[PDB]
Amino acid sequence: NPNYCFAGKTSSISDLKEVPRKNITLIRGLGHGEVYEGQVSSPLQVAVKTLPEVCSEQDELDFLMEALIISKFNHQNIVRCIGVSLQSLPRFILLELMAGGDLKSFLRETRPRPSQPSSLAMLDLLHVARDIACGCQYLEENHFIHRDIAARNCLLTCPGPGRVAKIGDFCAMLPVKWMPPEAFMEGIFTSKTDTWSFGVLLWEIFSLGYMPYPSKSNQEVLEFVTSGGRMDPPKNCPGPVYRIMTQCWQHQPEDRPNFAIILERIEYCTQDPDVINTALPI
Ligand SMILES: Cc1cc(-c2cnc3ccc(N[C@@H](C)c4ccc(F)cc4F)nn23)n[nH]1
Repeated sequence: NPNYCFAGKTSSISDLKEVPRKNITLIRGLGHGEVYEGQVSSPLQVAVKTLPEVCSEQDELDFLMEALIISKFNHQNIVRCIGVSLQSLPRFILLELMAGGDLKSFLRETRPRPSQPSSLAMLDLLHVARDIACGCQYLEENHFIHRDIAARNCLLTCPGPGRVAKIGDFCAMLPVKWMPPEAFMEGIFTSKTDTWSFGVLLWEIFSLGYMPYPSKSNQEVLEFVTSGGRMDPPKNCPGPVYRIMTQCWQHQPEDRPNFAIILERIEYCTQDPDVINTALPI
């Protein structure tokens, strides 16, 4: 019944590809509604996001809206929507399977150790950062504000070389630690509010999945950031990369880069041997 607009065109539930329910098979649980690995009847491998049957009426419309929103993107750095199963219960959104999993656990689980000497290098992190910036620029070019850019909301196509990172998810619960001053004080959101969050995600990537402001509470962060406090560089983080983070966290939004420039700056970093030859901490 409710419709939705993006890049000039309005659409509704009717435009979603409704796949029969008996053609969908679940398998293993992947994470928390919850997400399952699935199969659609060379059969097609999918992820299935479920809406719990025990839920309010508000929850279902939020769910419906998400299928519409994700179905409407066409970009290689945003997880594809395969289809939906809304007419049988529980309701399903079918999504591109991302064998690399969540970006945060990936960083946490593949951190170099004497076990995995160089299981990952500086250049691999920059490529992950560029990928998400590319998806964010597409969002920005289409006047869509994500509001929750974070490693926990990014996914990887595979574990090994050639992995591609894509955006995969859309009071006290607000992710304060990823929000610029104008977001949490005034509720003002812009493409520049996504820019701030991307800087934090950038800290997330180069810290290899450490929680931001590791010893601060949400309120301490709110007071810290307002007073002009910013995070220190991740361990061993190259200066050119840290410089992108600090520019993303400029206090006035008009002084933060748009995503075209951020993309431009990340690519420049990948052309700098002193950046890409820096060893990750073990
Ligand atoms: C949509 C999709 C998810 C996977 C996948 C593949 N391996 C995993 C492992 C955990 C996971 N956790 C869930 C809760 C999740 C994490 C991050 C995110 F951005 C979205 C998301 F649903 N998801 N996951 N492939 N495709």
